[PDB]
Amino acid sequence: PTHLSVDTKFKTEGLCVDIPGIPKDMTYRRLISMMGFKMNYQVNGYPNMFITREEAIRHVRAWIGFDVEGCHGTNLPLQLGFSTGVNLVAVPTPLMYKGLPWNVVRIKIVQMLSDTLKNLSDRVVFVLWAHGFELTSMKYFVKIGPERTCCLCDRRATCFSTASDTYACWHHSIGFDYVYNPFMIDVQQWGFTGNLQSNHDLYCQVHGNAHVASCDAIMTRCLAVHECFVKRVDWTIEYPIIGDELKINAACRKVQHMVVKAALLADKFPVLHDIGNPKAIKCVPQADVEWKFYDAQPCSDKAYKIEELFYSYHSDKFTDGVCLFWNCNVDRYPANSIVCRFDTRVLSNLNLPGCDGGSLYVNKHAFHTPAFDKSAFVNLKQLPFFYYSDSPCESHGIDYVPLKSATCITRCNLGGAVCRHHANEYRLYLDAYNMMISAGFSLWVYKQFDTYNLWNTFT
Ligand SMILES: CN(C)c1ccncc1
Ligand SMILES: [Zn+2]
Ligand SMILES: [Zn+2]
Ligand SMILES: [Zn+2]
Repeated sequence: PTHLSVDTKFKTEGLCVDIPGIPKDMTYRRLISMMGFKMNYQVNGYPNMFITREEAIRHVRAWIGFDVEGCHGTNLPLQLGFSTGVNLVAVPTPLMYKGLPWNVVRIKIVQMLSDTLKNLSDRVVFVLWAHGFELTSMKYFVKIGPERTCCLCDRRATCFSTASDTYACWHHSIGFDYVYNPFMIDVQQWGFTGNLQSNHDLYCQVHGNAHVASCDAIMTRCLAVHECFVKRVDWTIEYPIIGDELKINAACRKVQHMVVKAALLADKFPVLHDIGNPKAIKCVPQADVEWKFYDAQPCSDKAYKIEELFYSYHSDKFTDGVCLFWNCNVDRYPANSIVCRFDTRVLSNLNLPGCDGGSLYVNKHAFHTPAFDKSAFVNLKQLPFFYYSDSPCESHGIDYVPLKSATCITRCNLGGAVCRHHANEYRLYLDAYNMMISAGFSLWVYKQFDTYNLWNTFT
């Protein structure tokens, strides 16, 4: 059971207003045929245009919410809305475009999907709240057939050109006019009571209904993300590497060790309360401090209430020493904290739009993160950049320009001249740090944190 059987039943109740008289008894096989597509008993990697919820979750980066609204059905113009915010008007003769024939509309569809998806995925998954017109409009911009490769590279083909009779992936499709072998899923098949807006609004107040097709497209994809990543969480699913994943993850581990090690040296806390991942390991294994772990899985819905994490009777006194919240999203951090909190607003190929202001961060695994809130950090301040090292000044074994920096906290800089080793290590650390910040991570610390207190660890 890898793909969705074409013989699976499709509930058509949601289609009977746009398609009156539709048979109650319906399979994907018959629905695809009714949409104007012929599959010809083809065993060539494309068994069904529709996919399972599990295959959709594996291809979340490909999700594009799609809705079609009747402007006035062969005689009337159609408003095509995408979760990218685009609205196109197709005539049969929040970006709003005036009515144009299908031959040009399809060129715009390929460009939009190629630019949105080339750095995210090898395919498109149209996320629907199917009522009829979206399904019957697909024959105007979609071509299907055997799985193919791009004419300019080894990636699978996602587009087709009637001008050249060739195929292309999202990276090589300039001037292409047809979406080739797209995938789709109808959220309405999952068993919901009531319309799209009533189900979406139960979990999200960020997406409104400005009564246009792209608003419905956005709501559909949001609802789909809520069902698959908020109320249902699967951390076993692995996602391909598409950017700086390994460098970001390595940088996170380097920054964590650096910051915690310096906080322990500067303020000598007798105890550290590590709150978060149940599989966490001591990030500063040589530190003197009493290390105490508290298990909390990543919150994917709302941020944890500090009252529930701490109270209800552990040192019991979290007020003693320091609290470490490394990607443990809480509503209001205590004043004695070291915090790393992912900023959901960050634009990147790893961070996809989420539910209720939250975002879906996809780096090896998928993590829906509650909306970033500046008020969570009222008892803390922003952690400034610094590099600290007590390692011996010794080159061992990359050309050089002398480093001068007030934030290179080393014996050699204390002594008036940064050595080659600490300058190389400083520049590597500054690069790792910048990578982590640009990925969306933000660092916060207790207000008494002062790097001036690190210089006296060189005596
Ligand atoms: C030396 N000094 C005043 C401090 C040491 C550690 N934390 C804060 C202040
Ligand atoms: Zn290509
Ligand atoms: Zn929403
Ligand atoms: Zn040095």
